Amino acid sequence: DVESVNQKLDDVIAALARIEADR
Amino acid sequence: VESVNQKLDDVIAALARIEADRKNSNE
Amino acid sequence: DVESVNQKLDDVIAALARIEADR
Amino acid sequence: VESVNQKLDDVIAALARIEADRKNSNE
Repeated sequence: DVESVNQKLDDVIAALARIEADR
Repeated sequence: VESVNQKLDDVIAALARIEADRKNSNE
Repeated sequence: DVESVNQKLDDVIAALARIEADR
Repeated sequence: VESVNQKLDDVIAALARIEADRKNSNE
């Protein structure tokens, strides 16, 4: 559902933040 | 606070930054 | 809607594919 | 053919590969 989609996107956004900080 | 749509736009923009950084660095 | 979410995820997956191929 | 949920799992896995590659390379 919408909650599950939101929660997976939150994981996606945290991984993106780590990747960009590792530049 | 962010909608699904806003999060997807954030993901798309972050990937655009990563893609440019990797492409520009490999030169 | 669900269609818009799917279409944005398709853009996300294409960008990921380019990033990984640029390794 | 892929659901939203399957696409999100694909995105999460691709990011895990990118994250490991960048972290391991910076060493």
